[PDB]
Parts: sequence; C-alpha cells; structure tokens
Amino acid sequence: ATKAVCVLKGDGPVQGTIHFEAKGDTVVVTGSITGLTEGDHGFHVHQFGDNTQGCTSAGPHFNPLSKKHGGPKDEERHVGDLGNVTADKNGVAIVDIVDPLISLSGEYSIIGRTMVVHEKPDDLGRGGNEESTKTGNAGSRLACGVIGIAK
Amino acid sequence: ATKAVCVLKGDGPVQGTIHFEAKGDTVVVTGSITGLTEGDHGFHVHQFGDNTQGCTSAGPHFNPLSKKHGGPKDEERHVGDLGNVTADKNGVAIVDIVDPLISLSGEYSIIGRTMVVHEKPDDLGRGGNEESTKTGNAGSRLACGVIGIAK
Ligand SMILES: [Cu+2]
Ligand SMILES: [Cu+2]
Ligand SMILES: [Zn+2]
Ligand SMILES: [Zn+2]
Repeated sequence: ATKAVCVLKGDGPVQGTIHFEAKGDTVVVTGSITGLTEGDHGFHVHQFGDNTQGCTSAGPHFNPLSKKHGGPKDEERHVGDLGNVTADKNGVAIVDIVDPLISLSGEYSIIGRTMVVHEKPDDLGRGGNEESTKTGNAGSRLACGVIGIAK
Repeated sequence: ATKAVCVLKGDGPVQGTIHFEAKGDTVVVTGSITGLTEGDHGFHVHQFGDNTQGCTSAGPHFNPLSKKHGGPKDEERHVGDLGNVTADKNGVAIVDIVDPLISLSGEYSIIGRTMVVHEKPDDLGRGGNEESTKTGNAGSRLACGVIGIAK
C-alpha cells in the first residue's frame, strides 16, 4: 500500500513511468509516457502482473465486479479503466488522473497488476458493438508494466 | 494473492522465471534461472516494486519487523531472506523453496516487491561482521523482477 510505481516498456518505442499515491479513498495517478502516435490512447489496468508472454500475459481489464467496459466516469465501468491519455509532441503526455474506483487496499488493489497503454483510443463508456462493451476498441498494447510498491 | 509470478530480468545476460504458490501458511517458490555461475547466489525479496532505474531502486530486503539479516531457516532474519540459489556447471539454478514467512495474503505479502538474485552467496547473516547482518554480503544484484499476481 500507499505510493506505488509502474514503468512502462515494450518491443516498440513506447516508454513511460506512472506513479500512484493513495490520497484517501482516491488514487492519484501521475506520470509521463513517451514514444507514441499523437492523440488519445487507451489506458488501463489489466488483471495480471504476468510478463511471461510480454504484455499479453496480463489478460483482460481488472473487473472484480463482473461488469462492462466504460470510462473513468461511467458507473458502468471496469475497475481497470482510466480511459485515454493524450499525446502531443515528441509523442508525449499527460498522466494526471484521480480515481474513486481503483485502489491498493486489496480487493480492488491494483498492485501486482499491469498498467497498459494501447495503440488506439478507447470508445470509453458509450459506443461500439461487442469488443467495445468490454474491451475499448483500444487494441494493440505497446507498453506495459507490473505496478509495484514505492515509498 | 493465491498465486504469483516474477520474471527475473537483469542488465547482464542473467535471467530466470520464478513462481509462488500460497499452498499453506507456507509459500512454495519454484523456478529456474539461467545466466549464473556455479555457486550459491543470494536470493532475496527486496521491499520494493519499481526498478524505475534498475535493480537499484528495489531497496533493501523487506523487513517489516526491523530485525537483522539471516537465513531462511532462521529465527532472526528478514522476511526477505530466502537464502542462496546454487548454480551447476553451466547455465542453471533450480529453485525449490517453501517459506513460513512470506505470503501474497496481505501484510507480510510479497506482491508488488522485487525478487533479486545477487552475485555470490548469502552467508546467512553470521559468517563476517557488519553488513552480513544486513545484506548478508551475498553480494550485488543483476536480475530482479517485480513480483506480480498470477492466474
Ligand atoms: Cu486494455
Ligand atoms: Cu538482497
Ligand atoms: Zn475495460
Ligand atoms: Zn536480508
């Protein structure tokens, strides 16, 4: 608990460092991401901290509340979803988010979990068809990292 | 926290994959490691999570009860002490340990911290003096992984 970090790496040029700090009931997520394609991209916490098959072994979005996929904002959201980060350039940006949903407090604690940044934007809470409604239509994950304590 | 994995990456050619199964009020740690040397290698859970700047960043052996360094077997040792991993002739280490002190469970939980392998042996807190008592001497890093939650 309290104060955690995650370093985003991949087989592509995408890298970043994200920090997470509990500020009571909420988690403040900050950081930089670089080496991207300009615009918004899918930013989620994927159920496992497994790097045995790269960013694939992470699996789906952490949803301990069996639900569907949305934005940070929808009630109908996946604990694991934090929406989209926006890049500009270089092909960098912006991580500052405050979440009432995720944690590190157990049963909804996001540590030992993987942080992924996808290669396309999230349809967030609304839009698509099947893969929208539990995925984002974000797609190819180019960087991921297991979330670990810090202090 | 009923299962975990760690992917031992290092900045040398050193590497392995270790598995943790909460099978009792005992955690059974399994795996292999390649890259090594011969010999016993220090094998320890360093209190922290990100390698945001290498194996350096992991800090010191997780010691919640501010005690001194020792061996697995011991009553005066860090939760982080798992001892040594002996190597071969070439390439491999075989890890087979059960530990009464770690867990994934909560508290003394090792999910989110770092699994490190050191050059040289851990001479279990007493062989030596001042640093033994700490580090174990068991010498230097170069493969570490953030322990994460496993399917
Ligand atoms: Cu995702
Ligand atoms: Cu150590
Ligand atoms: Zn989702
Ligand atoms: Zn120690």
